[PDB]
Amino acid sequence: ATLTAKNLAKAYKGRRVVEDVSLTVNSGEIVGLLGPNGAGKTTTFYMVVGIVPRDAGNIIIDDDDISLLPLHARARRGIGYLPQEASIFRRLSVYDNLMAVLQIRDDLSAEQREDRANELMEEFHIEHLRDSMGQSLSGGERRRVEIARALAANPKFILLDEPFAGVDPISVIDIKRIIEHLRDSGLGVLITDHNVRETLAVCERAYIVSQGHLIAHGTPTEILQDEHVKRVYL
Ligand SMILES: Nc1ncnc2c1ncn2[C@@H]1O[C@H](COP(=O)(O)OP(=O)(O)O)[C@@H](O)[C@H]1O
Ligand SMILES: [Mg+2]
Repeated sequence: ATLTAKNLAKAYKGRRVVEDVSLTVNSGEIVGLLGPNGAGKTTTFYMVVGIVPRDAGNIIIDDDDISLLPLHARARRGIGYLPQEASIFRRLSVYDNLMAVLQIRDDLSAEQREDRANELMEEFHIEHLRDSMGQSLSGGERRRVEIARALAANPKFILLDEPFAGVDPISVIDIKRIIEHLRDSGLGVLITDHNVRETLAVCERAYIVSQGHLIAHGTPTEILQDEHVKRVYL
């Protein structure tokens, strides 16, 4: 499957934070959207997800323009989303966190939802934390729970907004592995970070954004030799 955003633009108080941004992610690849803080990465994700209204642009899947679909209908079309800020229910156990999102799986019985919850905990290596409250988890464990939550809906595409934010150096490795596992599973993965070199390593290719503009696209090696890129990090 192919997910495409075309000519996205968004302004707050007239200030252009995203201008003419176009990108694509396909099933079974990891695509980066990388750039400094305030560059417009989250705003772009919001427009793809349907969280904020666009001033301009189109969101499309295959031969289907879905720009007019609300967030809930876009999710049902297979777009999943991991927010930058914490999204875990802090007072709820890891298990209750998953069961809560699995309630949207109208295709499953109540007992198949529990099966799925157990499968997800095993897949994300959090099954030993079944009854731990979200509040008591490390950043790395929290993130594994939040990513599991995002997959409960069964998306074809997952937008990961700074999945490494707030996670210790060590837990970063398992998350990277899980992301690679998602891609191998056939999901299209789109991922943001301000740490270019750290996240670049996990992408097949990446768009670089600065002050609302797309300034380059390429593989990791291409990006790291790109004059327009260097020009931003002089
Ligand atoms: N509701 C809002 N009103 C005004 N400015 C905003 C609003 N939301 C975000 N911004 C600004 O837009 C810019 C881009 O934000 P964002 O997309 O979060 O960048 P990134 O995610 O790459 O750090 C930031 O400078 C931010 O302060
Ligand atoms: Mg952001």
